Amino acid sequence: NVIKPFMRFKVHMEGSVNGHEFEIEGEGEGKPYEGTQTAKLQVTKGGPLPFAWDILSPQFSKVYTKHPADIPDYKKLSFPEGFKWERVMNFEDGGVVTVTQDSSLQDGTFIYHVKFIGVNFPSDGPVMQKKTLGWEPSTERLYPRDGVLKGEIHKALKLKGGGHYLCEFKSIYMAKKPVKLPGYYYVDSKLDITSHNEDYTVVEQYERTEARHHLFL
Amino acid sequence: NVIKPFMRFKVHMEGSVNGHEFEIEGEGEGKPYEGTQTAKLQVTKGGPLPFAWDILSPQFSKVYTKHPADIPDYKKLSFPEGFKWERVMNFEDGGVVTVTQDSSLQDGTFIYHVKFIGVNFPSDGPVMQKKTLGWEPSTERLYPRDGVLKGEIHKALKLKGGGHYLCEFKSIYMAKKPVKLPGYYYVDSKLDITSHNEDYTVVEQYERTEARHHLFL
Amino acid sequence: NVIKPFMRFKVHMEGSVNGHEFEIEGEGEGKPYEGTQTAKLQVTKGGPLPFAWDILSPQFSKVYTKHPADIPDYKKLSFPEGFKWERVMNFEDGGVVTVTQDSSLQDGVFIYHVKFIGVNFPSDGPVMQKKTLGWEPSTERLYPRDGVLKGEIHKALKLKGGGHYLCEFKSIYMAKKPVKLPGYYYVDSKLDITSHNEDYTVVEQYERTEARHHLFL
Amino acid sequence: VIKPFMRFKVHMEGSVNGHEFEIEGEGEGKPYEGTQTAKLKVTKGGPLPFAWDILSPQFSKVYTKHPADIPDYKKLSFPEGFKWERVMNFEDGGVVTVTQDSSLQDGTFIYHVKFIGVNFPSDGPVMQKKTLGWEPSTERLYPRDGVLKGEIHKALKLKGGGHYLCEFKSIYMAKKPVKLPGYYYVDSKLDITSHNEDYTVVEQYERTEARHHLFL
Repeated sequence: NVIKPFMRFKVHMEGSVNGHEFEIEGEGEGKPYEGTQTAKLQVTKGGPLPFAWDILSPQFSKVYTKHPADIPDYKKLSFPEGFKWERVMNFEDGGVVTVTQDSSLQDGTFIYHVKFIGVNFPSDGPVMQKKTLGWEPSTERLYPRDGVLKGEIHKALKLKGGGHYLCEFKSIYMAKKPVKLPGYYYVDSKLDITSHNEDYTVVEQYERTEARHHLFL
Repeated sequence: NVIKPFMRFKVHMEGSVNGHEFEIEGEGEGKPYEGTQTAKLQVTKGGPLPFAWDILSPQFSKVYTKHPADIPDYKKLSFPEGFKWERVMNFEDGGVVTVTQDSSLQDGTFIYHVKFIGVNFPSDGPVMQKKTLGWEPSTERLYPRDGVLKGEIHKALKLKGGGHYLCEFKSIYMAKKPVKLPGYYYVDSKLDITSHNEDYTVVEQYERTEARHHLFL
Repeated sequence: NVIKPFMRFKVHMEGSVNGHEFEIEGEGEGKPYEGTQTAKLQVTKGGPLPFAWDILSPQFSKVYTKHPADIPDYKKLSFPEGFKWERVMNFEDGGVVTVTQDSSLQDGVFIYHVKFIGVNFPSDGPVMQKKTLGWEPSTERLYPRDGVLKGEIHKALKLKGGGHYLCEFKSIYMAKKPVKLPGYYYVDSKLDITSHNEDYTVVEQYERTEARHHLFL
Repeated sequence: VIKPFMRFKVHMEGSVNGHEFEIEGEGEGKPYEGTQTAKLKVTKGGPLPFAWDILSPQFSKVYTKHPADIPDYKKLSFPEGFKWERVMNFEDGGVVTVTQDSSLQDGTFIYHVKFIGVNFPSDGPVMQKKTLGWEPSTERLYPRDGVLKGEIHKALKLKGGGHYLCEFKSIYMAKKPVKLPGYYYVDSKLDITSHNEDYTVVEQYERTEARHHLFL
């Protein structure tokens, strides 16, 4: 309206982990108002990836998040111009990533451009040894700051022997024009790898994602 | 069974913020299995406090948290012996607190000993200028690690002229005897300052707390 | 042997700060063994830059660092194959940067390729308001870890008026073939902007750089 | 104040991983030559179940050698004195805050220290006592918020070889207005000169000097 009850997107990423460059191409679709989507992703360059696909999986779409009527939907309101998002990921073993992303809309399909640099992963750690088994579901804490929208999450990857490998997300969401800002609130997400080929050069994903107030408010 | 539907506690804190020492005495009570409680705190030494009361309020009782029967209640199970808890608080402007606490059971009443060293608060910041107006409610991500329980929270204090002052909590919970650990889960909390005297040398608090799975699990 | 008493280098940077992309091209030269070098940089895309040049200056060459005989010069020994380096920069106001870099030798001229994503700079901060006036000289603490060379530095940019805007550097240096690693030691650096055009689309740099043991060793 | 040789006395109350302890000690040195020694006894909660090295830098930067062109903020603060505070961030999650009062009583420095260290892995170098002293270090200092601050990238040496890393952040606060320095460095080297078997008695020596950057 311009955001419709079902939209597709196209995604191009250029990325690096521990000096190893790579490029990924993909597409996706889902229900902006219900907060459900999928994506199919292809490692078009730099593959097969010598590290855990899981660290990339959350870089591939928060326009698709269900909102109640009283929490302004900053991300949907940014369109048709759209928004950019940027991120820091801090892993507990020193691994650090920054991400920068541009989200725009062309003939009613979203266009995603991602760049990703990851550094300081230990060579014997769960990322470069490929010991991660998916993300736990997560809860983001968001609020307005500095005229834009910010949010953070304590996330966790599951580990082969058991246990968790932890990572802190800090995100910034920046509309390409003035749009109404919401207050302090939460977004729940559960991202799954629904299927993949042997070496993870083709990967399909599913995310559920919904905004809400704190349950005691 | 040892933890009864209604339980009282007493609390003793010795603390320091920015070189300035203080003591606080208090008491409280509520319902361990419903996850509600209240408490009255009185500043016995080093009052009136030259910093925001808000940074101390969450150091005054997680034995009182509603658990569903499928989430092992580590803290309740630790009694009669009980548990210790420790914490890091990282404020966005450099302020850092560590906290160490002892929780025991004495004649049917909980005994709390707290010690608290906070450092690096800017002199013109919201803590030392007492510009804070209570915490948002909050959600803690917890998980087992290193034979004990740990949890983190992205918290925030409301700011006079509007805005938020952010603070990350990391907590560690240590039973004094072997007790069953839980898995990956959350805890919702809302702490309110229900009243206070003019210079915050006496303050009443109320907290609601509940353990649960992620909403999409 | 392959590293001569005087060498030139060429550098290509693709960067982004707070969603805003740019390219920079340049060439330099110095004396690898004396630890002195200059460079001239030109912004070829996304100019004039909407942020402080100073955050870019240290991404434009530690092969040019003086080394006593008793400290293995890992960077020099990596050649002719060369080495990659990577970096986290953590600014005190929440600005974060990751950098990834490739360093190779082509016809007796060093070739540098650099990518740079900076996120989460406050809109009114020293960086986006261009209020920085060069770096203090600095001392890096280095050591072998995980089969590569790592080093960290507490740096600071000078501010208009007085004062400092602080920045932690963490760096990883990865030789492209097996080379002898040094032990615990330091590197002193002083980087200067020797000249610049009106809008920092053309800028020249000088760095003096020396390795040494701690003065009391 | 400050005389060419002064004594100090120190009382520490600390906690690591929920285990409390008290320590008592005395020390002496040459405040203008930046050398000093100390002798510490664990008076309570010993033998300590964690590595002594995390405690050793909490036992005196008045004894640091200053060139004449860098204001000696800490010396100037007397007889009133200063306080100092610290955060220690260990690469494996261990965190400490430290708070300290330094005052001059009857020609002798009196030190009160409090220390809460938390979040050390049970299987890590601190709680398994696998450390072997600090590397020498270089601290970066500047004025900020009307006081003096400095930071350091420090490292404990490890049994099987290697390093256990720790960032220090210190705040030094004079009890009266005194002249602030600008941007400079402090080198230090702290040694454990002797200790009894289970570290209930320990002797340290530290050499410390302020300076500009070597290229300045």
